[PDB]
Amino acid sequence: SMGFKVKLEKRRNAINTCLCIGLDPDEKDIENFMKNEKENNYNNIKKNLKEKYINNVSIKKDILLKAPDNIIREEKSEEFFYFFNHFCFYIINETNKYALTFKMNFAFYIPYGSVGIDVLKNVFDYLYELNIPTILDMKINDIGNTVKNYRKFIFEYLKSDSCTVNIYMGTNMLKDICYDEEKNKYYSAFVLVKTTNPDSAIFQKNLSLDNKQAYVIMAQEALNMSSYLNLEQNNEFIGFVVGANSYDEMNYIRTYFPNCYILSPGIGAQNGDLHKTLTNGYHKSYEKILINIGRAITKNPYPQKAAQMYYDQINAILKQN
Amino acid sequence: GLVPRGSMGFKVKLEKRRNAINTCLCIGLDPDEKDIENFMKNEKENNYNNIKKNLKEKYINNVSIKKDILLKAPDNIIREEKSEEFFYFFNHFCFYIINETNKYALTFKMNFAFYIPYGSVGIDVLKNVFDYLYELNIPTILDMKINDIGNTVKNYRKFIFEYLKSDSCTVNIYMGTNMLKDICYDEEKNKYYSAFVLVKTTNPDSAIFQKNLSLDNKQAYVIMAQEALNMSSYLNLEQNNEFIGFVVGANSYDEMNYIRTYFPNCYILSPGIGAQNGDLHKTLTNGYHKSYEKILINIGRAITKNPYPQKAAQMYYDQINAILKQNMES
Ligand SMILES: O=c1[nH]c(=O)c2[nH+]cn([C@@H]3O[C@H](COP(=O)(O)O)[C@@H](O)[C@H]3O)c2[nH]1
Ligand SMILES: O=c1[nH]c(=O)c2[nH+]cn([C@@H]3O[C@H](COP(=O)(O)O)[C@@H](O)[C@H]3O)c2[nH]1
Repeated sequence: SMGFKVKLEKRRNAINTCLCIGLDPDEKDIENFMKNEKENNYNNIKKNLKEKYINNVSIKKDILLKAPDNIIREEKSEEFFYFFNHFCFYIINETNKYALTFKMNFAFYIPYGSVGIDVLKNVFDYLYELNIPTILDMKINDIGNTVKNYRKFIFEYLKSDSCTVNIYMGTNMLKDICYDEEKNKYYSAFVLVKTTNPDSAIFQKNLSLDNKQAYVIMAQEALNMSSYLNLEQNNEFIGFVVGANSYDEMNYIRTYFPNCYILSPGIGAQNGDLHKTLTNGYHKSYEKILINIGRAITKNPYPQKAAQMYYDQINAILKQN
Repeated sequence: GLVPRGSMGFKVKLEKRRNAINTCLCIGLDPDEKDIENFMKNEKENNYNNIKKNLKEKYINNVSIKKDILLKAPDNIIREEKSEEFFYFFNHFCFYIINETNKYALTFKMNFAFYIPYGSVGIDVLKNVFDYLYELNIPTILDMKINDIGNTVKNYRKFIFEYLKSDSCTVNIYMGTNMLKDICYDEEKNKYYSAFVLVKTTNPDSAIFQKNLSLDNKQAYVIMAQEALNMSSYLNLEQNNEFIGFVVGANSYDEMNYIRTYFPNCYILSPGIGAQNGDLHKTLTNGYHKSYEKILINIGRAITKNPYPQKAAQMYYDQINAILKQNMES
């Protein structure tokens, strides 16, 4: 209803941060949560059950509301579903007060087949109820007729606020991601611009047009497409993914597209330097520089304290600027 | 000297099937909501003729997900299993297309995008479709254009190659080629897998990065093709009977010619004929290789939206084969 641009601004006004918490649970995370809960008499699951919005998830709610002892004995074929969903609710419950947005990477929810997609749906439902801005990190790409299916999955079924998109095929795909002509609906996306992987230079920097490196050409074309679609007129936007370890490019992008929205993964697990990243990407409307932190929170044995410290650090750095 | 079903690299599986059926037709299975709806409507009007034929087929008993539901009488689904109706008709539409057309297919390509928009239910269908194709021993491609950093992309590898047991998938390597180490190789199991990387695509604005960006007067698509091959060599794929190949759009004649000229023995997958109207003779000729399986021609909607998909598939098979013969007798 309000539009992601407005959602982000309003939440930033309430919580005064740009922390984006990544929720990418792996098999080990789920297995560890199960083992740990069994050893501590299900303390975190019990807390989850006292939360109000658990009552508003779409998929197999009755299963999720059952006591763990009973799941294990009477609904054993749902055990993985139950512990996977409860791990997610546990992370969200422990950390949401510090989060401007949550980013869920689709790759983590698919490798078990359908079960993880039911978890992902419930996670999006839970975040929707909590009014927390969401990002689906799926790096979608295809021809127009095909990508409309991703638009439906992401923006209609999950009701995500935004997604990540790989526009190497071209920018016209965005017309079938960020806009629904039939319904007059508009949606936001972050396009891959400069990524964190060690060999990112190979195509993103080493290729060029008119003495500008590819990542610059790609950012400008994404903005051209945003203008064409009139997204910002409709309280939505196309933004850029710029790796937290990519200081020169972050500096270049913020200088040359002064009011762009940037999503920056790669701090914590991948060594990115938080001070340098946030400084090079800084904007006074700091929802425009989302700092994504995943494993440094989700693989930390004290996730609430980990989130708090990133919140506190970001806010100290934001203050300097 | 005989290898059993599932126990050989994709290079070998493709070669063997190409020797068997002598074509390069790749049938695309991309069912949309209209297709599923229309299938349900048509079956309801004809007392489920096609579903009952699906139910006769031996390997329907070998799929993993909800056989109890898939094997029910269709009027029982409608009356007694309302919440399973969409799952049942979606899955049966897919089995129907496969049963009707597989004898003409060198490979089936399933585009992930079509299986995800209803949430988990389409992933169950997708899993059953892959299980069914594996039982029939038909070469498979999961068209998902996956990309991420290595630690994340391993999850797609698990989904595609371990869960679905796909033979291959499509990959977008704009992030870098190092991601391929986590897709085409599993270091824990020492298993190798095949992929097609995006090189030149069919969308109208495909030149904007693929042709406009360059390094030293080589266009991006050429550099990306070369870097993919360099990674294949590093990973020893072809020594392990797997490969990294290229997606080159059916409509991209000049690029198809360059790629086949400069990488003579590469594997090419070519979508964009039929519903997207490329010139088949022109595409197949520019991409031709005497080992036909190196120039896969994908046809999806022109078969799956035809009311007689078996005959549509035979017609494309025959049309392709005639062009293959022209090249063989040139
Ligand atoms: O669009 C992207 N461009 C990037 O350069 C990049 N680097 C990491 N990732 C993804 O972000 C998350 C990183 O999470 P960690 O904090 O756990 O490393 C995970 O979800 C990763 O898949 C990227 N996504
Ligand atoms: O990797 C790709 N590069 C391309 O240039 C391209 N063009 C179309 N497609 C996909 O192929 C299928 C087209 O199916 P139709 O015969 O029904 O149009 C569908 O699955 C489309 O998503 C492409 N995939």
